Amino acid sequence: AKSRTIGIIGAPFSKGQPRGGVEEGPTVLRKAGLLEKLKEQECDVKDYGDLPFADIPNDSPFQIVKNPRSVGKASEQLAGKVAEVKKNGRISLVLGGDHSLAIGSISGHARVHPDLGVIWVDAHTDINTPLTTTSGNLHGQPVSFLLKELKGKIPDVPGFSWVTPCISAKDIVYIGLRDVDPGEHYILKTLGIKYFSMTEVDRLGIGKVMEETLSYLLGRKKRPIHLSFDVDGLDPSFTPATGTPVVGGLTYREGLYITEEIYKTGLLSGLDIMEVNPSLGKTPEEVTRTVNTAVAITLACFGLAREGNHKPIDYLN
Amino acid sequence: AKSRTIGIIGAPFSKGQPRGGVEEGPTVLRKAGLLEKLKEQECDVKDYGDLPFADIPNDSPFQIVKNPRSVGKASEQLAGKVAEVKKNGRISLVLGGDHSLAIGSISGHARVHPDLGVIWVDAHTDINTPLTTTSGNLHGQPVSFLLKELKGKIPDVPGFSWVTPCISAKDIVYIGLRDVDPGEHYILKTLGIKYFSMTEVDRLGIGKVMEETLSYLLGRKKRPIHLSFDVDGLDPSFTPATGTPVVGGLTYREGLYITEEIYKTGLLSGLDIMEVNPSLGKTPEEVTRTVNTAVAITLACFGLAREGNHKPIDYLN
Amino acid sequence: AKSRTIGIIGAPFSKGQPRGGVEEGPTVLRKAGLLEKLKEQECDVKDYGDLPFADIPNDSPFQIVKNPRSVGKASEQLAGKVAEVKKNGRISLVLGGDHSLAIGSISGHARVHPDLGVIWVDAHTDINTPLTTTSGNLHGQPVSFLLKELKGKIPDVPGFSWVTPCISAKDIVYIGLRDVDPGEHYILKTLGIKYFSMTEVDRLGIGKVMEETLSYLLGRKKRPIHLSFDVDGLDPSFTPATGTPVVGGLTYREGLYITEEIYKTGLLSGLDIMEVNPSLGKTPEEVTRTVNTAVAITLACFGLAREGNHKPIDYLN
Ligand SMILES: O=C(O)C1(CN2C[C@H](CN3CCC(CCS(=O)(=O)c4ccc(F)cc4)CC3)[C@@H](c3cccc(F)c3)C2)CCCC1
Ligand SMILES: O=C(O)C1(CN2C[C@H](CN3CCC(CCS(=O)(=O)c4ccc(F)cc4)CC3)[C@@H](c3cccc(F)c3)C2)CCCC1
Ligand SMILES: O=C(O)C1(CN2C[C@H](CN3CCC(CCS(=O)(=O)c4ccc(F)cc4)CC3)[C@@H](c3cccc(F)c3)C2)CCCC1
Ligand SMILES: [Mn+2]
Ligand SMILES: [Mn+2]
Ligand SMILES: [Mn+2]
Ligand SMILES: [Mn+2]
Ligand SMILES: [Mn+2]
Ligand SMILES: [Mn+2]
Repeated sequence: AKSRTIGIIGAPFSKGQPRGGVEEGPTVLRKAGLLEKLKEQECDVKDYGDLPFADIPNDSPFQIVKNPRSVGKASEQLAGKVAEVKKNGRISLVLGGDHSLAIGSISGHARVHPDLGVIWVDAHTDINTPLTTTSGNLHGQPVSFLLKELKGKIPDVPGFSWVTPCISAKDIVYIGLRDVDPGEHYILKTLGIKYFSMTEVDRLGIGKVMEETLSYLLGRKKRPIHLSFDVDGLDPSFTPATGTPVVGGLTYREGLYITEEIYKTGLLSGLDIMEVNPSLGKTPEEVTRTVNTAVAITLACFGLAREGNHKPIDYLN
Repeated sequence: AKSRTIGIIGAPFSKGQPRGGVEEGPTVLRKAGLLEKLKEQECDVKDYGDLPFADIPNDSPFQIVKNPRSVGKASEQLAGKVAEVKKNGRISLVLGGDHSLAIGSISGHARVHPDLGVIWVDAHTDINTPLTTTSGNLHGQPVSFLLKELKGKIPDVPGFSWVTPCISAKDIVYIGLRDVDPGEHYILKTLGIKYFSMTEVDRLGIGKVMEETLSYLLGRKKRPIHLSFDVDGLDPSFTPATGTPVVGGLTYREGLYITEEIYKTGLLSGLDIMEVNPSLGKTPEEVTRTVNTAVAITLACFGLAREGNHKPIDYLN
Repeated sequence: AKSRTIGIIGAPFSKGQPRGGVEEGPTVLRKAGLLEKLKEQECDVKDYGDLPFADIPNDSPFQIVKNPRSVGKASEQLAGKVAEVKKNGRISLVLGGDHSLAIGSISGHARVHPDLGVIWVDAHTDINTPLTTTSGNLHGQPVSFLLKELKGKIPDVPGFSWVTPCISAKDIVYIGLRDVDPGEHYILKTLGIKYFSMTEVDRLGIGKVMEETLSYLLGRKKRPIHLSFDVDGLDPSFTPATGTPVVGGLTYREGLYITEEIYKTGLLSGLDIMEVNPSLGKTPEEVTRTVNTAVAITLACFGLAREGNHKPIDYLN
């Protein structure tokens, strides 16, 4: 099946944020048995390995924006890799690494399918511009670089001249929001982006959130879907080993519902599994808990259903 | 009152599964004061005691199916006892013991009430046949022995000759499914059984789940309800002292919501409280958490309401 | 804005209940940065300080009712301070303290705004009379002293002659009930008070619960809202440092949802944050979790939103 044909890209990159260890995300996700578990689920899985992100020593800040040439290059190289996987007729599965890699993931995916819709699962909007940012971390800015409506608001940042905005504000849905910067909230409301913060999930229930998200993106016409999943989207009781955890997040069941509903569309075309940082567990079990939840979210993206699964064979004879 | 008139049956049996200690379930539920608490809730309680299960020597497996004669005999004795309690106009309350016992519990109940409707609360379907099973554990096959649609599809297993299928595929509703084998999923779809897996619970909310469940079974006219409750139906954060725990289960709130709604119909006729394993707590608190939850569940089946309860007197006088 | 104009009142009182330490509630809430966080959120914060509760020796019990004179005087003092805060055009914010103080807080609020409607967030109804109580603790009786319908059912208790019932049975909505005494349940049902016990919250979801509460209180016409928040309304996994924790409570997310919806009406006029007991946390982390949750609850009442907030300036300019 097209929805079960995968191209794995490891992107061990941490310089979009300050905490070391997120670069081990591809390693810990593979060691958890992701490839084997995917193959046991009737998936055709090709592993493109981990991208080498050669050191860029001498990468001074652009204003408060840290490591820009390193972040820019990593995303530029990932865009080329994602485009190759997309050309090979596979669902690009990016194992991060920090969320700044979404710049490259979505840009690369958009080169092959320019009509893609984005579902962004995260505690954060990640829509700061290099000028609205207060943390100066590029993993909090990927969405600003990608939006057509923000053209003329993105300054000339070293390492990013290759970027052209590919998604319109109307082609993205956020799910999970609970830690939005003032500057980010201004952008979000002014651009009229469709979002379901934790308030909307509490109000509507995840059932209605998915119904509305999939109608908003696919109601006009069936188009490819890019799911960009930041593990901090789930509550820290499920994915504690992450850089910026925020209280009162999506439950384990809610994360599974999102991905089960996205799978069922048969339109998943690109997936990012980001922000798993195995050096940030408070204990060894918090790390295994984080990686297992990330694996479980991923398997549901490729067909694993809680109601059960069977092959097209007669089990009674 | 009929809905508060009970016959307690201890069923200290474990040989339907490989983990020892589930036979101690009737002991710890009794120790927690289940009987006294029910009597304090205006219930008429008659205790039929704990069934003696004789150790069957040379109980050789049937193909990969472990302990067949032991599981078949325990269910045979339990069917006779449930039928006796049912004949005395009481709600049979089986304290397990592993879920293979539901063969005896439901068969016995159907001998007095053949028009009964089953509600199965569990992470599992337990509908494997001796031929579709992969674990070979009989606590994962009771539904197959009971279904009229699977007559001719169940082999002649030693100890099960007394079994007569007593329920149709249309007479059962599952709630809480999240760990269903491919053969079980195939049976579940091909027979068109009604189920609310964790996916349906997330989509609908337990309110709509219970509305639809009760309308599906009762819509035609009032009929007896058999609730077969496996504590692993609830999330391991509420019932960790169980043999087969599965992540992402029904919350403590949802478990209470199911049972409070069933009580309200006034049609509860048979109840199974299964799979409590006090030797499977990682800490003594995990055992008490499990036992207290299983008691709360049972109390709600017989009238205990979170909004409160009052004796029919004037409290303001 | 008026919905962001606050009058802080500390109420270090514990004699409404038998567990020491709840008088330290205004201290830890202050130490947590409450005032500073409200100011950061564009709030006009005036601190009216901590009320002085003078010791009353030889305060013999009325029948089984403990410390009556102490409770009576504390509420009497609070009523005058809340009435003063209300006349100065500010939302009253009472930092508790045990819930008996609600007598004082609501009576004082009603002196300036008689048409007020109450939303009572708690696991308990706190509607026992001095005659129906079984514990003898006045923190479980505030609602009965405030109700016009129970006028004639409240005996003459030492310290309470100043009390005039200011609310009808129709002007109050309960949210979170799950430990109601038989006497309270009789009161709740006979007076026909509107309530959302955990059962109703499970049935409908917090979204519908809030739509239902507000339509019931504000339907007829716009009126001032008094939110009396007992931290034990939320589950003990979120607010463990409380005197009367009850399992299966409101989630952290439901807590925030209730308060975000109350803020949006723009009609909040009185608030009580009660039963924070920093001496009851099993660990230092259990105290900080209860405190941080209580602080988060308070900020949402004054406009802190999970989708984000921004100032009326152009962030892109
Ligand atoms: O642009 C970005 O970088 C992002 C947006 N961030 C938001 C952050 C503000 N935000 C306030 C609330 C805080 C409390 C969260 S909590 O859930 O109460 C908690 C507390 C302690 C704990 F151990 C665990 C959890 C968490 C931090 C803010 C920032 C962070 C750091 C320097 C700074 F000047 C500005 C910008 C997008 C990409 C990542 C972050
Ligand atoms: O028929 C049966 O026996 C039943 C059905 N199936 C289920 C089981 C497959 N099933 C996958 C998911 C596993 C749980 C994953 S987890 O939730 O992440 C987890 C992990 C570790 C932990 F400590 C706690 C929780 C539990 C195992 C399958 C089986 C079990 C054993 C031998 C075997 F060859 C085949 C049988 C019906 C009655 C009971 C079981
Ligand atoms: O009026 C009042 O004072 C209030 C009403 N209370 C109710 C209390 C009965 N109530 C039953 C359910 C119990 C089980 C709760 S549990 O979640 O299972 C639990 C168990 C153990 C644990 F460590 C923590 C939590 C907790 C106690 C009852 C009482 C308390 C004390 C003497 C007495 F004779 C009668 C009156 C209103 C204001 C506060 C209390
Ligand atoms: Mn994030
Ligand atoms: Mn992110
Ligand atoms: Mn079972
Ligand atoms: Mn089970
Ligand atoms: Mn209270
Ligand atoms: Mn309370």
